[PDB]
Amino acid sequence: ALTNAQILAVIDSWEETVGQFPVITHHVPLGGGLQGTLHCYEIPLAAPYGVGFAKNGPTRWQYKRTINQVVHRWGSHTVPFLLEPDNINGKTCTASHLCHNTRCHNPLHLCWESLDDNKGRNWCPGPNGGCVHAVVCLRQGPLYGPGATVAGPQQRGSHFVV
Amino acid sequence: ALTNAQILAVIDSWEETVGQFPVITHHVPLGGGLQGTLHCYEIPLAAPYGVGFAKNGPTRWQYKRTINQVVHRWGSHTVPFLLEPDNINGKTCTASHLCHNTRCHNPLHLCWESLDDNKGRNWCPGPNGGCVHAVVCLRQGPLYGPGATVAGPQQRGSHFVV
DNA sequence: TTGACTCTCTTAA
DNA sequence: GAGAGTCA
DNA sequence: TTGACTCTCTTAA
DNA sequence: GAGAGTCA
Ligand SMILES: [Mg+2]
Ligand SMILES: [Mg+2]
Ligand SMILES: [Zn+2]
Ligand SMILES: [Zn+2]
Ligand SMILES: [Zn+2]
Ligand SMILES: [Zn+2]
Repeated sequence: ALTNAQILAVIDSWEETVGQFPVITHHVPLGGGLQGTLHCYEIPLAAPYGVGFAKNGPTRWQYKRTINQVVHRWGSHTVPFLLEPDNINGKTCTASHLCHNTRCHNPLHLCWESLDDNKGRNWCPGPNGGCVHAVVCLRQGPLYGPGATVAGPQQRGSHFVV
Repeated sequence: ALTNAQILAVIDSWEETVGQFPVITHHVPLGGGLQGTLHCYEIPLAAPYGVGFAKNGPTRWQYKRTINQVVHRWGSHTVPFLLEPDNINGKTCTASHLCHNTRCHNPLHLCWESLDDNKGRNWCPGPNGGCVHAVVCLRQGPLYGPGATVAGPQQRGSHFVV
């Protein structure tokens, strides 16, 4: 809601509920042939999810609170960032999973950045393989690697140069 | 169905027409602080585009040829790959710009790969900065870099561990 | 047979 | 990656 | 008030 | 990143 006190109250209640989600250990590639360990706080697969939480899509949830008799609702991962600018360089700020685990609501696994920055973490070599993200990755992106390209650049005639 | 010879004829007419597009010299980052040069063959901004070409979206075009009274149409960047497999690992193959220049139709700037592989090239450090793509990038991805993350992982209480 | 428009769709964040 | 409505 | 569902939308490849 | 329709 409008007041900083009301916003802090929302964040604290969210943290308390999410803090009771099951903690699931995930071992992850860091890059550079190294492995690390993350502790994700995972929202349940089916109702009930926790006080204030409801599922609006296969892997989408919302957090809802009644303030001054009004219902206020947010994307379930956006709540840690309610005091931050909601845009940057004219681009919408999004909740971005450093653990690449959508059910996880651990705020120590979330950052707040453009959708492009968010997406790009999928291909990052990781914190021990050359990550240059200023807010550092927690793991190598799941899509990092050589790819599976079917056909490379080619021409039949002699009309083109690189 | 079009024969292999007929498909080759389509590819040849496409190359003939694209080869007459304006050729634009672009200086590009290669990674590792080096600069290189790419020569893009750019479809015009407005009609007419060239024999067989028409715009179906702001940055989408199609190539059309009529053979034995039947109209055939393809995405304008897909024609170089008409003799290639059209899927891999259960994923549809897409035209992927190594020059990241959508108007460019230079087949030496295109590869044929999954949409995930395609997208991921946007963040690649480049052929002189650590690219691991098996079909190597021609340049550093336009979105490579530290990013512009607004807020990092954080908690107000002590409910969480990383 | 061809050009120049029109429309909607896919994917995974 | 999002917002919002329908019911109980 | 709170829970459990429903729907469509945004972005940039 | 795509496929397909209309009109002359
Ligand atoms: Mg993400
Ligand atoms: Mg691309
Ligand atoms: Zn997590
Ligand atoms: Zn990173
Ligand atoms: Zn090009
Ligand atoms: Zn690359």
